[PDB]
Amino acid sequence: PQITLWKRPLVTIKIGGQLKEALLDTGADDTVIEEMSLPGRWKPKMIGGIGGLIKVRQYDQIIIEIAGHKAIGTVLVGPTPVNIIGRNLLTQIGATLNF
Amino acid sequence: PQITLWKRPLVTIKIGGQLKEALLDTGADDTVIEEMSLPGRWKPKMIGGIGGLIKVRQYDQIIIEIAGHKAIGTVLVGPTPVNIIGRNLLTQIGATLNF
Repeated sequence: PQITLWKRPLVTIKIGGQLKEALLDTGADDTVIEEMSLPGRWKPKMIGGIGGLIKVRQYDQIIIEIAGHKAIGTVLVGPTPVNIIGRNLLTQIGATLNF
Repeated sequence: PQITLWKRPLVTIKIGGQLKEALLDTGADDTVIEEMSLPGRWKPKMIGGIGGLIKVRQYDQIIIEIAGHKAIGTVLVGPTPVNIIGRNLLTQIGATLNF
C-alpha cells in the first residue's frame, strides 16, 4: 500500500495464526510483538522499554504477514505496549519512505 | 527521495541555519532535536528518553529543511542521543510508506 502519516501507521499483521495490529516504525531496528503463543525454540534477550528494560524471547526465522505481505525474520516477543514492525522486517516486504 | 531501510534512514536537515543528521521515524509522533542555538520563545515539556524522562524546550512554527524539503512545525529541543523526525514533520513533506 501507500501509507500517509497523518495518523499512526497501524496495519494488520498475521503471526502464529493470529491477527494483531502493529505499528510500522522506520526508527526501530528490530520487531517487538506482545506476549503470545508460538511454537519453537527461542533465546532470551533484554531490550529497552517504557520504564526500563524488558525481557523478550528472540524467535528466528518466523513467518509473519504484514498487510498481506509475507516475510521471514526475527521477532522479539515480550510485554510491549505497542506491536512494532522494525526495519528487519520492513526490508523484507520492500518498504520505502518516499517524498 | 525514495529511501530503502537496509540501513537507518538518516538524512541531512537544516534547522537554525545548522546542518544536522536526523532519523526519519514513522513510529515517532513528534520531532526531537539535540540541544542547539535557536531564537524565539518556547515552552517547557518533558518526554520519555533513554534512562528516563528528558527535559525539552517546545518551539512552535520552526522552519526546518528535511533532505531539501521545507516544513513548518513544532520541534522539541533537548538532550536526545539521536535527532528524530517524527510524523508531525513527515506529513509536512508529503512522506509516505510504500510497499
